[PDB]
Amino acid sequence: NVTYQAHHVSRNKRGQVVGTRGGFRGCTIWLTGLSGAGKTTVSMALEEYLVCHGIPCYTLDGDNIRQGLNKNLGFSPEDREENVRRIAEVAKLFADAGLVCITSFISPYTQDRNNARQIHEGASLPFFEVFVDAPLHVCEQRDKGLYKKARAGEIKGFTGIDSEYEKPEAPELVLKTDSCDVNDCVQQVVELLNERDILP
Amino acid sequence: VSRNKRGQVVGTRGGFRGCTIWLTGLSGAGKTTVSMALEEYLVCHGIPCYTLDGDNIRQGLNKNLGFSPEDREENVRRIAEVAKLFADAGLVCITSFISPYTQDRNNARQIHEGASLPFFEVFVDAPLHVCEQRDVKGLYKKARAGEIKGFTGIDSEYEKPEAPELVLKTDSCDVNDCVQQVVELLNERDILP
Ligand SMILES: Nc1ncnc2c1ncn2[C@@H]1O[C@H](COP(=O)(O)OS(=O)(=O)O)[C@@H](O)[C@H]1O
Ligand SMILES: Nc1ncnc2c1ncn2[C@@H]1O[C@H](COP(=O)(O)OS(=O)(=O)O)[C@@H](O)[C@H]1O
Ligand SMILES: Nc1ncnc2c1ncn2[C@@H]1O[C@H](COP(=O)(O)OS(=O)(=O)O)[C@@H](O)[C@H]1O
Ligand SMILES: Nc1ncnc2c1ncn2[C@@H]1O[C@H](COP(=O)(O)OS(=O)(=O)O)[C@@H](O)[C@H]1O
Ligand SMILES: [Mg+2]
Repeated sequence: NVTYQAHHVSRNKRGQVVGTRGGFRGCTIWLTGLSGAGKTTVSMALEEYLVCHGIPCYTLDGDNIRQGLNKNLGFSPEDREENVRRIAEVAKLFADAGLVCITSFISPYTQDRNNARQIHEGASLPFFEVFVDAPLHVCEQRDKGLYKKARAGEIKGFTGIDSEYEKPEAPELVLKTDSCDVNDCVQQVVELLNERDILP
Repeated sequence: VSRNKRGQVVGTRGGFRGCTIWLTGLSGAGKTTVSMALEEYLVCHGIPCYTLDGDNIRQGLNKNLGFSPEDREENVRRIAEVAKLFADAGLVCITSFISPYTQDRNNARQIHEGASLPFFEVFVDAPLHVCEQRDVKGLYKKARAGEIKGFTGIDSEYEKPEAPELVLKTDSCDVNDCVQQVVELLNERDILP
């Protein structure tokens, strides 16, 4: 017996109030990829760039989320489904609020990344899937603690070893972090945000 | 990026004002009414905010929860964690959930205060008979007809706050009277200029 309550404030007014030299630019930048591939690195520099150009944003990192909102979830397929589902719902509120939301979660199931997109596109919010792509071995020698414990059978169902990572087929962007610079990665994301009319 | 750097790019006129106004009270007490009219004020005055309403949130993030003691605990736990992210992002976050249990509201507080973010517990306080009279959604009559079990105030409990930052007597005040009480507490804590 739950029935929806409408807001009094439109997106257009929100974009007037949040962003200086306004225009509503609420969206979500969804980073996806193996552990140690470069998602958090890339998302924190993107957040830095954005704040330095007067564009309000927040970063939701799986690791951070997973000690607060999702502290009660593990790494079974079903928990990762629910991990991703909740954060898709959270990110949708941030883009609806007027902010560029940046997420950095492994998010290893295509079905779940597509659901996250539909949550946004349904609500007429732009959703940018960015594949952060570093070869497994590169991600592994970058590690500290986890890959080692996982090869020893102390972390069961670890993405890339024991559990599969499902690659996006045709994302908005692929970031080759083994051959690409941190600033260069960030610039590519900005270039995308330029065309897609988020950054002036 | 630091909170200080956020407050110079988020605000329409500078200074970090991230915080959570947390409304608690009976069904029909006036939570949604106040929060949305409060959301209207803050926006028209150049202050970015966002309302998280228990009914809307239960359509999305919290759609896999019902009204058991434990589910109400999880409902409130999740939105407290979300509200601390909006706060930390520099927005004034307005939540309006029944949040019937004092243990869970104190937990939502601790979540915030342990991140050094302001938390204002606002008791929206109309007695049951008043809320029942209004019965805006037909829920009280349905509850008393035996069509809804464990309804707050009838077959489950509401636990009143012990040290709220603000009580609003919606039975003796009008919407705007109530909105202004809120703003003046916000003025007091340098959230609103
Ligand atoms: N272009 C790049 N992008 C991201 N990380 C890089 C890059 N080049 C080198 N690195 C290194 O790779 C590591 C990236 O790890 P994280 O950002 O922590 O990965 S994450 O995907 O699990 O979030 C950092 O230690 C960083 O110094
Ligand atoms: N079994 C595991 N698989 C992958 N990551 C794990 C596992 N156990 C712990 N972790 C830690 O959790 C982080 C990833 O969490 P998420 O991005 O939240 O995962 S996701 O698959 O559900 O999206 C990793 O970077 C790693 O530090
Ligand atoms: N001062 C007041 N503040 C808020 N609501 C009031 C006030 N006076 C009367 N009301 C009325 O009481 C009803 C409260 O219902 P809701 O706002 O929907 O309450 S809620 O707590 O269940 O969210 C509304 O129809 C509202 O117009
Ligand atoms: N058994 C019930 N008790 C109270 N509210 C209910 C119940 N069933 C449906 N509702 C509806 O759901 C709303 C309560 O949602 P919340 O604010 O999210 O409650 S809370 O107790 O878990 O915080 C009420 O406004 C009412 O519309
Ligand atoms: Mg309500």
